[PDB]
Amino acid sequence: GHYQAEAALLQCTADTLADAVLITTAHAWQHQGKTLFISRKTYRIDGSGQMAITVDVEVASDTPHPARIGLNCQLAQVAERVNWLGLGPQENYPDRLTAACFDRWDLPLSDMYTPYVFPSENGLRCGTRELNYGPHQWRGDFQFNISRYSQQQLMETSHRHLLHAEEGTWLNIDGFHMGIGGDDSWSPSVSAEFQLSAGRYHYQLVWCQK
Amino acid sequence: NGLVFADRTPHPALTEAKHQQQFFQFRLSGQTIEVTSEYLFRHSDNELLHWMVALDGKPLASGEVPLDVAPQGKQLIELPELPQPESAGQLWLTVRVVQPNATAWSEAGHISAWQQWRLAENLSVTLPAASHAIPHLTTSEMDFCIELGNKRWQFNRQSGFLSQMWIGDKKQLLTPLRDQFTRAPLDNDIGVSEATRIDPNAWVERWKAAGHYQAEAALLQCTADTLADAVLITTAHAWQHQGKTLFISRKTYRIDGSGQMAITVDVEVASDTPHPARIGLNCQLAQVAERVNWLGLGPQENYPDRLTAACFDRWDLPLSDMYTPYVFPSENGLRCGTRELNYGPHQWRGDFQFNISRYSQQQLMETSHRHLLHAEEGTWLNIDGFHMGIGGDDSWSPSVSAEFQLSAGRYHYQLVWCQK
Ligand code: NA
Ligand code: NA
Ligand code: NA
Repeated sequence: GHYQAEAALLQCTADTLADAVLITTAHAWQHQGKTLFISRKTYRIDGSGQMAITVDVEVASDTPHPARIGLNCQLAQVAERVNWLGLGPQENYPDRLTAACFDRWDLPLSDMYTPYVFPSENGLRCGTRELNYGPHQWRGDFQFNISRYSQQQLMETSHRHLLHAEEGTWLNIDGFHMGIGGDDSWSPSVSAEFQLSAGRYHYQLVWCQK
Repeated sequence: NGLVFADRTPHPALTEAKHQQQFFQFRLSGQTIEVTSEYLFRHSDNELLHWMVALDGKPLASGEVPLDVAPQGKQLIELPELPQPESAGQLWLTVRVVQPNATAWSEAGHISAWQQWRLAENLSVTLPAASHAIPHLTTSEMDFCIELGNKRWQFNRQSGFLSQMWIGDKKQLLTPLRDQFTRAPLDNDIGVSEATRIDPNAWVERWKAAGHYQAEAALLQCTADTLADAVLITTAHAWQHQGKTLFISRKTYRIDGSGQMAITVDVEVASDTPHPARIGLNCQLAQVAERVNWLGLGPQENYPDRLTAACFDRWDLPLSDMYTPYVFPSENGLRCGTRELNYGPHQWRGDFQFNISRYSQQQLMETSHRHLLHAEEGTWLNIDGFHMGIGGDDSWSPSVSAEFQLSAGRYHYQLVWCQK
């Protein structure tokens, strides 16, 4: 039920602090009575404009290990360049990143999409500490991909030429992302060390305007 | 260098050896347990399999099946339909091979083999009924204090640490709750290094040279905030040696109306400092209690690279059984994969490793022989989010495998401290 599980709100509170507003949330993703995931978050918005997002996820030990643990959203902005401090310049995944180098990379948005003839998840960059897109900056220690194509359109479309740019920009920021595998392509080939099997996961992000 | 002490009392390592050298191998597929014999000549004619399913330590179902396996052969055992759990949590299957009859070498009832698997887990979604009580923050120049009934929490604003806790008029701490990144070095940490002939490559010497044992905590931040139903303390410390920042620890402490203190810890480890022996907290508790009760791996001492023999269950031992009397004293008695710990009035919950004893890490590292150790006032508690492997491939060069070194750079753990 991973693709169809719906978020159920458990808690959503706000507190005013000395120099910040704290939003605390908790969600459960359920499928036919079974709780697959729990997400607990705090968002701390301080007097300097920065929003600190803290995320703690629980994954049911008996559910198949998830493909990723992260956030996504469709940004209204369509910008020309993507600038990041992380691994690159090319697409890299946790079990395929040795060739990537850590540095300051700046590419046109189109290079952040890999035109695989059969469309899929693509264009991830790992080990990223800073991401810049238009007025937005995200900081932390994350994997990201960024394109005009939603994960939904990608999984519903069977040929790259049938893809259409969506309004704005789809951003996927992952704390964790499963390996891609490839020892073969007819049986699961992602190695145990690259499967998201730890049960509890923590990542944190700072979102601000630069 | 023995698996047993000179008087033939076992070291903890002996049980790891016993488990790994088992003559029966197990796989689980759905309801089916597959048992494989590693005997070459004998049939399993003195063996029965005991199985037990427990929910976070509470027995749900159990049974017996006689083993009937040819040498190098296999046997399939179909578990019956299990009654579904009544509450949230993780179901665990434990199997044990038992010898019903005495032999020339063993007593009737001898356990020769065991194995555990996680079964269904049902995650807790139902929020606890919101307590009516609200804690109160008392702010002064030197302290943040939180009160709730007979309970009081004191945070020193000069140091940044929980320096004291009161239940009634009784102090609960002899030493402030502080981060700890070192251990009393094991024989494997030391190797052939000596005061008169330093081995710069040994773990203990890298830790010493980097200033791990002499690092001083510098307070970066200490703030307090009142929420609707809780008090929130935020701290940040930098551990430094000779102007070099080794570790940074950022914490929040959330105390609510139920008197539960939620501690969140986030640690940065400088990439060019030798990987630390542990990432945890420690304090000297005022209480000395008779029993230690925990839900986690046990019953014996187990470390991250030596815990395959340990089983997840509910364990209850006298305090003295939580100290391993190695003739050369070192870090000892750790239990890993622990979700709940109980000692006197205290309970800690989370996902941690711990040791608990009357000896500080400082005394263990300064004392060369076990008979020279003295019980200190109260009880020393080390609770680790992370602990380095112990190694042992040899004892004269670094031998902790890369996957058991604390090299991730950033670490997160979380604990809830409450009164039982
Ligand atoms: Na597709
Ligand atoms: Na038998
Ligand atoms: Na010692």
